[PDB]
Amino acid sequence: MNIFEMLRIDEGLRLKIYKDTEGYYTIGIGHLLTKSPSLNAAKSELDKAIGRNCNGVITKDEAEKLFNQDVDAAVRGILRNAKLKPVYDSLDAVRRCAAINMVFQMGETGVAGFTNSLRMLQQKRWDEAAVNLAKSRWYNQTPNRAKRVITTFRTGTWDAYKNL
Ligand SMILES: CCCc1ccccc1
Repeated sequence: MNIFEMLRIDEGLRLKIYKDTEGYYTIGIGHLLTKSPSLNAAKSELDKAIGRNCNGVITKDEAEKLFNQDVDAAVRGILRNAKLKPVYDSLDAVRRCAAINMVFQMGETGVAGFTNSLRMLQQKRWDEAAVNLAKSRWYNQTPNRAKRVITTFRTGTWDAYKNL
């Protein structure tokens, strides 16, 4: 398992514009297009992102290119953030994937506010971190995905993903 496989499981792959769990226009492997309720605005964002007139549909290659960019952006967001970088650098490789997954889903500023969990992770208090992480809108709104990511932080293994 690696971060691409993990997020491909969590986000799926859809080649036509769809609405994500929050009702926002998205495409590909969880590439958010816009939070605007306008499908036309989403199509404009899509065309800008891909560099051609897509009329709301892309190829698998194009989806994977956006996904490479989005993973890259999540990692860079972590490395540029003074609250996230030290915790990330303290983690092992599997747990770094759980970190990237959260930043991919919620964005860097969002995650950077998880202050108590960040501290417990930096301290390697894994069961405590897991308990704290579940006390969140995130866990309540996407509990199956949150449980996988939390298990990944708790154990430092891919046990929650290997069956998938
Ligand atoms: C709950 C914070 C998880 C995290 C995210 C980004 C970098 C390190 C740890």
